[PDB]
Amino acid sequence: ETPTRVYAEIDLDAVRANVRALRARAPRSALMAVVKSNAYGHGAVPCARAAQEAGAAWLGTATPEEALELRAAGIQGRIMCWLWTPGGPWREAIETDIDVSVSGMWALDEVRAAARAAGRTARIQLKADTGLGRNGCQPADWAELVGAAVAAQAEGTVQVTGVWSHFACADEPGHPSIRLQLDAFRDMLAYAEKEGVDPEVRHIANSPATLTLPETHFDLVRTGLAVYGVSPSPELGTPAQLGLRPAMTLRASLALVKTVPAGHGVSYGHHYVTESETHLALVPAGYADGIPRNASGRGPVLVAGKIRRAAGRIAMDQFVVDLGEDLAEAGDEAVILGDAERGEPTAEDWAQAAHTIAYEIVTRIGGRVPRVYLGGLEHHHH
Amino acid sequence: ETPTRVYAEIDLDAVRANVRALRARAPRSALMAVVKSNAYGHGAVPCARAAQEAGAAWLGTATPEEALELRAAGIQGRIMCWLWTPGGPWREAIETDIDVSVSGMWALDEVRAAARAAGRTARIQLKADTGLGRNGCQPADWAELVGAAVAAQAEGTVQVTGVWSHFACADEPGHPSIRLQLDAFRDMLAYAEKEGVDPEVRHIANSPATLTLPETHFDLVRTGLAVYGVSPSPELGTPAQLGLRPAMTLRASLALVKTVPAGHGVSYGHHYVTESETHLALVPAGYADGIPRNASGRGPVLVAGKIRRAAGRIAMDQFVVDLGEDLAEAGDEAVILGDAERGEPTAEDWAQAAHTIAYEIVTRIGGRVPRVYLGGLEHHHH
Ligand SMILES: *Cc1c(COP(=O)(O)O)cnc(C)c1O
Ligand SMILES: *Cc1c(COP(=O)(O)O)cnc(C)c1O
Repeated sequence: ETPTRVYAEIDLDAVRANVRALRARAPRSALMAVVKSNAYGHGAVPCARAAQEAGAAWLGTATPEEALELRAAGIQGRIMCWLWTPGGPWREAIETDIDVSVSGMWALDEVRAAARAAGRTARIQLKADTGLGRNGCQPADWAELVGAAVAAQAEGTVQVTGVWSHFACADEPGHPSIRLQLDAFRDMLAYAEKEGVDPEVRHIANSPATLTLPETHFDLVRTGLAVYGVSPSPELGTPAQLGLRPAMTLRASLALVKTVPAGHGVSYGHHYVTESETHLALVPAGYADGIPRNASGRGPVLVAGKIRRAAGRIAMDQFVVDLGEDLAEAGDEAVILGDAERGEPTAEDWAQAAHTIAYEIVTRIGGRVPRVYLGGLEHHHH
Repeated sequence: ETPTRVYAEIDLDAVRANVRALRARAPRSALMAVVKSNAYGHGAVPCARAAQEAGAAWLGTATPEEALELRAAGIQGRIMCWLWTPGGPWREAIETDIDVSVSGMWALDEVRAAARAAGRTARIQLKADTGLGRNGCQPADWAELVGAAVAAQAEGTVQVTGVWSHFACADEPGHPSIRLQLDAFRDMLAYAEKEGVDPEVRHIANSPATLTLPETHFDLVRTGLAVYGVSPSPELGTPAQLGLRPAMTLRASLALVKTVPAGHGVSYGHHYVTESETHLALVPAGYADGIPRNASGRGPVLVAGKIRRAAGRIAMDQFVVDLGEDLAEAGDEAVILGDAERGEPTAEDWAQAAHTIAYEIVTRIGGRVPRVYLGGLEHHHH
């Protein structure tokens, strides 16, 4: 009933509260909850269901499989996926009524042929590369793509339901690239409208833009991270300041507590040495579980009413902590990350420790780690 | 039938060849194939089956669940797990005939009580903390533990089948700690034997020790990493020099190829800027898939017959590469890691790029990534 090694407790109520907090931030726009990568490590279906119930009108995933998984779980409503490769399940996605993004001619031709076999009109969204340089259509190819799209629409094969883009530095407030991208978007959106595209939705904002630039809202805001109670960056503030509540709490049970003499080496490479006769504790969770190895010696953990730092190298499935004089016993609970409001270490605390960003921390929590759900409605977790 | 985004191809024949290569390294000792953490990211059951067939007499996992999963898949033979927490499935493991490690009195008492309910004798192995400072019994507590064990044996509740330890710096050839640990092991092993313990197996070596110190072989060698064709460290040499063959090859299909002008920013933070009008390619695999974000700008990838470096920041599910003048098209295959013998980038190549160790690279490949099996016997993959 309760994992005895390490587990992730997901508060579905924090999720519902967050999308409401976020919906109030962009009152004029609709909210798309991005649940890609297993809902950033929190569990795709349960979180998708919870977000929807709290007001999310759109669901967004990266791959078709992720979107199809949502459908197979009986989730209804608008869903969109944008990461496609030649040969993907165009037919299956069209038949399940999922909005697919198009960034190249190759994509448009595969969806057109698939809409035929399916015998239905595919809802496509044109992505413009306004400067990120990742996916999307470059300005110099936009004209051609927009034309091919309105033509495919005429043939009744597809129907352009949206025009969108994505920011590269929205998490860095006041970055010059932000404005440059927004203008490029406006100008590219305009050209599409004049040439014949009448989209249902116009969107470009992610979590950081949604929280900072209301001029980026438009018809839809694509919020991923903020929905799970984690702030895109310390620059924007803490989840507390943003009015967000962390949904994930990673817990582990101590596997051992013992006394060691001064001068004793701890873990691989012996990068840590006891300063005196002290009590060492073994946390049974390592990098294969999602604890970044790069956080060796820095990672914060709450054990015996005090924050402890990872003693030495973090291993594949465990790492040790120095309890100093304090005492604890095997089976005692240790909190690796949770709510700063409860005096626990947080996702950002670990991002700093591992020299990375909070995004990677929560998302990289291993499948080996069981998830336990609280809050939301009973049928949300299944 | 074939993943169109990103997938891991596991050569089961490389696995069989490796355990044979390794068995020849320690002719006098028995080989335990460590398949913990989903066989270091290669797939626990298929790899466990293959290794066994090639000569592995023992199977080793960290958690009871991992070991129980092996049993539930019909795998027969000796299995051992060492990472336990109070409340674990002692009974279930005893009933499935799995050797459990004991490092504290608390563990001994839980197994004794469980052997009663089970109505059988539990095969336990005493772990000595010879200097690693992780799990195991500290020298100052050894006497007491050994006594409690021989007493529990008398009561017919348990049966000490082994005495073992683990190295902290065996991957660093000529490290002083290695010898110090080996001597501590010999002396601790002796005391156990005199006091009444007659073990089936005596072991302390991991992959690096097995390949370097034949005096650490004893009755059993616990080889994990080397079994998958990856070398514990560049110091020990390359898989080629060690006579090992890499079992994993990570492949991805290009999702887009487009032309961008000079001075264009690429990915989040705009940490990369095109030097000239060039061709950018989008690799649909990111850190949520196991591509370390810390390898941003350094990660090697084979595309269009040439090694390319990750252009800018690596995202959650994708990253871009600069093809310069070369040309490729969506759907073209890119190799992220494979066999250095085939001119492909390797696990170590990525460890360097991400400032980590090859161990973390293969093990952290996401569950989102499908595994495809080749070689071995047809029933191996199921
Ligand atoms: C992941 C993603 C989002 C959501 O970003 P957050 O910063 O997590 O809110 C939005 N749009 C696209 C294209 C994405 O890939
Ligand atoms: C993982 C592990 C091994 C195997 O180590 P490799 O270096 O991968 O061969 C051996 N013993 C213990 C206790 C382990 O945890």
